[PDB]
Amino acid sequence: HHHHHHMVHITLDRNTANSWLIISKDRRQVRMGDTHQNVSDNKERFSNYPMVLGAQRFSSGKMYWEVDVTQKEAWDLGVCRDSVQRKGQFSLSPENGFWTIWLWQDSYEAGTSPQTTLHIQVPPCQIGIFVDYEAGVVSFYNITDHGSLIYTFSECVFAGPLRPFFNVGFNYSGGNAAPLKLCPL
Ligand SMILES: Cc1ccc(NC(=O)c2cccc(F)c2)cc1O
Repeated sequence: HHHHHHMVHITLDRNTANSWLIISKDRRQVRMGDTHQNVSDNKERFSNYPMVLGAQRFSSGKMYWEVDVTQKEAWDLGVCRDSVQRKGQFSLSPENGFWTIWLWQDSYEAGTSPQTTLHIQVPPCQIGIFVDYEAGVVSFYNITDHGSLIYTFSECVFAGPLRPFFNVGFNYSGGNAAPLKLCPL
């Protein structure tokens, strides 16, 4: 792909983070803590899952960023509406305002309803995410495999401003402690 020139500098929004997440000083890395991180509760924080939003809001244009997922067993990545539900149980689906892929139990899937199997021969260490607001497109790329396409959501109905979306996953296994990192341009 040739989307690299739409690169945007994404930072994480502490106020949206689940209370167990640890966001780095530069707001470019996040990992699951082993305990509550001593923050107050608020209506923005994801309560049920280890999720956080980027600070940036997009309502037009073309945007590209990359995320490092090295040595994680489980994660969700993509974009979501600014107005997604924060509290309680929900599924990641376009009907609920999410355009995401994930890793879980050694398989990769797109967050359609129901979920779609992905075909990845080279497990990615970094994921590229491209959003074309006007076209209604969200695409995912395997940076480890020379930028190969993973999945395209098309005919997207964003229905509001979009925010970068992240889930570091639980760490019940002791094998999923590694961070998500926003990679440099
Ligand atoms: C299911 C659910 C609903 C609501 C809340 N949190 C609050 O309403 C809240 C707002 C301001 C200060 C505060 F401490 C809490 C957490 C939840 O998990």
